[PDB]
Amino acid sequence: IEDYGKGKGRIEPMYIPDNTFYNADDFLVPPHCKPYIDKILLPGGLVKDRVEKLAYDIHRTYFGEELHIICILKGSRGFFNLLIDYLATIQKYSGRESSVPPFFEHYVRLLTVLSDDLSIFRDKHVLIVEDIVDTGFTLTEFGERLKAVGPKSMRIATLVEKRTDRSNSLKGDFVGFSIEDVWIVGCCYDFNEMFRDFDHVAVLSDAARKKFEKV
Amino acid sequence: IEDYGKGKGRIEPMYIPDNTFYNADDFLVPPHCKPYIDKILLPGGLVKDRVEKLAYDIHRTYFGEELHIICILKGSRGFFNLLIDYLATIQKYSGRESSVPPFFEHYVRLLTVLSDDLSIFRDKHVLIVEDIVDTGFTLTEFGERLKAVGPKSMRIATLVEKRTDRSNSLKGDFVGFSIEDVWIVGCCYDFNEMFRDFDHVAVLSDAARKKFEKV
Amino acid sequence: ASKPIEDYGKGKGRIEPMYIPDNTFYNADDFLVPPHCKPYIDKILLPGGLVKDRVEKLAYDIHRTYFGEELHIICILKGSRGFFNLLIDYLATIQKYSGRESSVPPFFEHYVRLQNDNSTGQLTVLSDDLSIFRDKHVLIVEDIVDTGFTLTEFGERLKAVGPKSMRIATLVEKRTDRSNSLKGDFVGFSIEDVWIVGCCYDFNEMFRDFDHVAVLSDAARKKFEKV
Amino acid sequence: ASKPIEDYGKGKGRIEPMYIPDNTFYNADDFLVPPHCKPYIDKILLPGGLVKDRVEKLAYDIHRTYFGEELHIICILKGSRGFFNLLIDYLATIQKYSGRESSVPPFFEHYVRLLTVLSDDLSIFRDKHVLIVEDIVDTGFTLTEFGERLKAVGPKSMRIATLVEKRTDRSNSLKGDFVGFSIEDVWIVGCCYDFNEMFRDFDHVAVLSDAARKKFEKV
Ligand SMILES: [Mg+2]
Ligand SMILES: [Mg+2]
Ligand SMILES: [Mg+2]
Ligand SMILES: [Mg+2]
Repeated sequence: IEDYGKGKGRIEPMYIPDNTFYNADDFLVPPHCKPYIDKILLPGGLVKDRVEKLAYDIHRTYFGEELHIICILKGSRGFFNLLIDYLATIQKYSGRESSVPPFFEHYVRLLTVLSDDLSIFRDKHVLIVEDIVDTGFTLTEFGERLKAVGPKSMRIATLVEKRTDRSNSLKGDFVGFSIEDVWIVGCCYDFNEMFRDFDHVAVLSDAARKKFEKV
Repeated sequence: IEDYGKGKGRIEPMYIPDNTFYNADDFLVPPHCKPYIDKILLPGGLVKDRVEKLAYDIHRTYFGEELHIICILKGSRGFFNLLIDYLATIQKYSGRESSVPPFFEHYVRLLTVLSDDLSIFRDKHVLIVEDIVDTGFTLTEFGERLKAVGPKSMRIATLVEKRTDRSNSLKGDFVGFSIEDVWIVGCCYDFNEMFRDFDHVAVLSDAARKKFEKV
Repeated sequence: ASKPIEDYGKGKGRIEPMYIPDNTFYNADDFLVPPHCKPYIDKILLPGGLVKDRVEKLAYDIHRTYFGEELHIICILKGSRGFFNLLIDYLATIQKYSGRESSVPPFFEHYVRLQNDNSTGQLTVLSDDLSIFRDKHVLIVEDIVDTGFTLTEFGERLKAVGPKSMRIATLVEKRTDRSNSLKGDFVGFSIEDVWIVGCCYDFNEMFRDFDHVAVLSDAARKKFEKV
Repeated sequence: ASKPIEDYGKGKGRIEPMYIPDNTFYNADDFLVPPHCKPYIDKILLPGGLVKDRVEKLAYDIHRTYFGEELHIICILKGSRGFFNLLIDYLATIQKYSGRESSVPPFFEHYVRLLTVLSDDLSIFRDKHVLIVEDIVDTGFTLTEFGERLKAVGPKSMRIATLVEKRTDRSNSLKGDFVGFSIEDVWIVGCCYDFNEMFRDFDHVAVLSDAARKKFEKV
């Protein structure tokens, strides 16, 4: 447990090079975000393929063992959801017997994290999932409380990871992608509560930003 | 608006005749649910079929106006999740333009509802979502809390509604199926956080029952 | 001489399919039906999601029986399309998640082709050099077996090449008058003798793209027969 | 007869495909590769996902330009299966959710075998809107020869859809009307592209490696 937020021996996320993108012209963008998204960074399909592997990583990892996954509610809604879909199916086609469910959901809200009694995790596998840890002070503060109950393990799954130079530098043990620190909307990422329903993790327009700033 | 929980406009739910099931055995049931299930009320594929249908109906009812769907947390993941998927997709292939997102998502846990600072829905169109609605000591209570902010619309969308001998029991506006008063697990349907990940909705067993505690 | 391929279209040792009781039907108004079919579809036999859930299981069975060895599946063109498609998708996916070792792919696809009011039931299955099925496990996928003529005929034709085992998978079997008929090895539903359409079932090239297996209505028969 | 029928193979007034710069690949590693393909796939060109996403946009495109008018889609055997099938799936759906009624199915499928195309009577097509489907137009023969045949029956139009399009030197060829990607001249396999009937079932479009090549025929 001392290793947390460090990614001790993770498999490195897929590297997405600086200034690399796709034209939205090339996809079916829904009319409403239509005029706001100029560049796609992660296509919805790429995300799903990558996430499929992630699940597999995780499945082979806690196989034959109770896994307690936690959704930091709001933003983790897409990934976590993809994730649970894949584990479920994976274990179903597995053919390796296991008399336990692929995982156990749990929900929490936020900035500090807000949860019920954590006594439930004493001596258990704890997988906390997020869309991204842009700070991890909140992850560190919650991780603290998590420690006290003596859970069996505690890891972090994160969709994205920004190579920045401004933070508290916490890292997941299961990362989908490693990206240019740029602004991203879509795929549950949002501006001002906007773009969550777009399928592609897009780069935020100077235009999206205006309209979605004020008038 | 005075019609909440009343089911006034409502198109009638897919009606499932009494004592009608399918054997689990001719389905692919993940090893950790094998000893447990025997009869299947609803194949997840039948339920994705119905829900696609409700999505449409809903899409048809709020086209071009903002929609705020509140997900009563924990028990409504399945349904809620399957719903925005469609909602959004339908919006995309409609080619009939709208400057508005398919929906705005919101989460409320908690047998009272553990709120949020719901003033925001001051004239919005709100659809509350539930997996099933057996009673009303909450659905009716939160409905009143809402009512006070003069939201522009109030409707409930429920996956299931058991045919019952009760009264003043809420009715949905967008209802999935009408099933008899039976004990069902799976497809998010619970039993001590049990059978959630199972695809379909199963009638449970004394068996499934027995095993599930500390005895 | 090649070894003789034992039972074939017997149905020897198979697992019986989902049994669908007579007069069991869902109502079209309860699902989303597209406009081109709307006016003609009232009763639904098998809701397309139901048949996915069902073929998921068939594929599981198919996997367990040929896993680890080459499996060559033949798609009888036009009809067997949807069913076949659903099947290789599951097939390869299961293969992919099994985390259970194999140096051979899920399958190798193959395609072939082929009475009514005045003619003859001599739909003769046509294909290339069959010689490629020698010592191979072959699986013939049909959307339904209705005369067994064409499959008995092809059957003979394939037995001459000495394939290693030769089975048949069909989406539905109709409960109807007969004996002296081919029975599939892997089959999804047992249904009563009613005229179906949709989900790749057709009425004079119609309905294939409808997503559920429905019953043919008098209006469909009318609107779409020979004028 | 506006927006002709003599432009076939020209790809005139098309919408240029998605452009995939040279030397752009993903690591196989970052994907879940099936055991049987594991040692042969080192690099990925087009992740099966990116493919569905492109095809979704092709499906819409094809929809808009044929709405309410019968479309006949000819799939070219073995090779164009995956792509063909992603197409008609999206087509069916997009029409199901359109709210713009057509009184006609979203398509009529037909299949052809193979290099000459192996058709049956093409009479079925007189007056028809015909869309032809390929994983790729390798060279011009097959199509041109076939287009000649088709044109003999006078379709209402004949267009080509192709998934991939290669940047090549030999250009005196067919250009597609609806094409997925523009790629580098590299040897690919997966997502219905095979190497001697190998890797059709793989999910992604991979580059043909030497091991797999060295291993799948001439030893
Ligand atoms: Mg977060
Ligand atoms: Mg609930
Ligand atoms: Mg047939
Ligand atoms: Mg081809």
